[PDB]
Amino acid sequence: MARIDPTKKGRRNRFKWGPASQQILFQAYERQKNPSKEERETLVEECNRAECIQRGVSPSQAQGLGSNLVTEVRVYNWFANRRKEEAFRHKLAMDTYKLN
Repeated sequence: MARIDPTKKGRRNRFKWGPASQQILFQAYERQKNPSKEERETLVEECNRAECIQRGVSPSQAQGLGSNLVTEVRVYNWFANRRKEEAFRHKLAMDTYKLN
């Protein structure tokens, strides 16, 4: 009984970002720090491109990644990590370790 059922989302295991993908995330940070539109929408594409290459998946089906599909909510998540990585510690101010 009880069962494991999805909460919402967070750090899914099957999902990875990826090496090139880290570069992608950083080179979003290069441009824009308040994720407005094109930026992010771009970012998902940019990323999907970089991810599909790791699998030799067709560009016109880069989302075929499937298992590790960089959907919007993932990118939304990472920026919403970064600003929370502030917000937590920004409120506590005694919690440099144990995840700011």
